[PDB]
Amino acid sequence: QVQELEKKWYALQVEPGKENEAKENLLKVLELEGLKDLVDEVIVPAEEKVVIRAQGKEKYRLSLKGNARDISVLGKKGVTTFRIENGEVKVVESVEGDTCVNAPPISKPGQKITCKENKTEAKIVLDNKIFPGYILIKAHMNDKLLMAIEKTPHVFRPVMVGGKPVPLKEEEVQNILNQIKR
Repeated sequence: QVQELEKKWYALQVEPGKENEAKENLLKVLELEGLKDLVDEVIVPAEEKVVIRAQGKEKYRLSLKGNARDISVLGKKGVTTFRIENGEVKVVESVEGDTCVNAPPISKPGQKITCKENKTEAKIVLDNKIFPGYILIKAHMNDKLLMAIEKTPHVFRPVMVGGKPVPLKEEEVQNILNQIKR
């Protein structure tokens, strides 16, 4: 037991609706500012979902986590079937000429698979209904990290008392994470 220095959880107030962007911006800020060693985790307390569209129209909005589901939609030319399983999305089959059948599986918010020939698509998004305007970080808090957080594009500070970021116990994080699962 050496790097015993524990990182704690902190809640970051961020632009509502831009929580994923806030996370990706913070990740890049940490890289630039040389702060990655201080942070073990950055999580958006929101459920990951798969949005399936066909000809620019939403057909399904499903939980990314689940047993293993196939979904077929009618497109411009025919059927695209998408598979959602082990937290990934890929195409089983589509119309002739659709290269999306060989697209690597996607799993992170923002990613998408586009079947250009059939005009269907699967996109991974976050459902920020329960805890909008927040990301969570597990970190060693200090002055440089605090300041870097406040200068990250879609981030507006940690929850603080007297300028001191308020740590959340493991239990409370698990709790809110259990509310974005249930």
